[PDB]
Amino acid sequence: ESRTSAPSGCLTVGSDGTYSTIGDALDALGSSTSSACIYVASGTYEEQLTIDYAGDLTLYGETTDTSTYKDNVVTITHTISSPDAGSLDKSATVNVVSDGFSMYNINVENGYGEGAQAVALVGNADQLGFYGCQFSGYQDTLYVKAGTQYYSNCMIEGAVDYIFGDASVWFGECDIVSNGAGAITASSRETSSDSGWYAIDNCNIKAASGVSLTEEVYLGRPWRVLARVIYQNSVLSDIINPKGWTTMADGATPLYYEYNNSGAGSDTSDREYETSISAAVDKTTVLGETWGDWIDRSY
Ligand SMILES: [Cl-]
Repeated sequence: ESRTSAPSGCLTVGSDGTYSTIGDALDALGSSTSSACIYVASGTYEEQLTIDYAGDLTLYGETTDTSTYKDNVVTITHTISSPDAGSLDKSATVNVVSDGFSMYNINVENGYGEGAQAVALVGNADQLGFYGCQFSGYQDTLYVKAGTQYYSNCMIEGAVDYIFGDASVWFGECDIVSNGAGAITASSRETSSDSGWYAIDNCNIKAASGVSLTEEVYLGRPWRVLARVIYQNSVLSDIINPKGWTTMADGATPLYYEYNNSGAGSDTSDREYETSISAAVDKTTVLGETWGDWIDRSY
């Protein structure tokens, strides 16, 4: 589908919309628990946002093709590092603390670059769905902090711990793009009672164009001692170090898995820190039995 005007009932943001900024449309929602939506027309929006709406909010970006992130024309950008902002969350260009939030075809970036942690988006709520979005940074790009989250046909770009936190999160058909040496995931799963996983499924892991990172990228390292991550049914380019995984938390006992991956970085013979698994995990394991209620199936 093309989405070139506001879907039914949505507030409009843009040069020729009701609101000039995304923040103004968010503010206009006020204190309601009704479901709502906002359509954002093409543009670069220099804004830092907290999504804390009480109801179920959907944020749609304009695009000629909703099925991909590649034609996105809406970018939300802001630049600050966590040392300057005061916390990881306060560094985020977009901070999602509203359950049931969905975002379609929007690009989110932190323009800080290499040198310190600078979050593009923090997901800190349950039943979060992201479809055809881009998330760009260097260190700590995508803070999957907590809650059940689903990313489909997204582009996640970074270098150092650029998917990190304790969300239970499923990445499907995403392009995961390294723009520097480092570990892709940094799960903070920390106790046995924590039922969370990161699952990277039918994804494509590769270098950013123009950057040579042969064997300089790790699938992950453990931010806390019980980090749990599986890469399955995915393509891994030659960026992946033969060891696969590296270290971080002292005394870590990570649960790190690979299943049915292909590509030049998919040879497992020299891996370290892995555990055997005989089948891929499913979304019921990662997100719970109710995932069919909130995930956009039609997408
Ligand atoms: Cl919190």
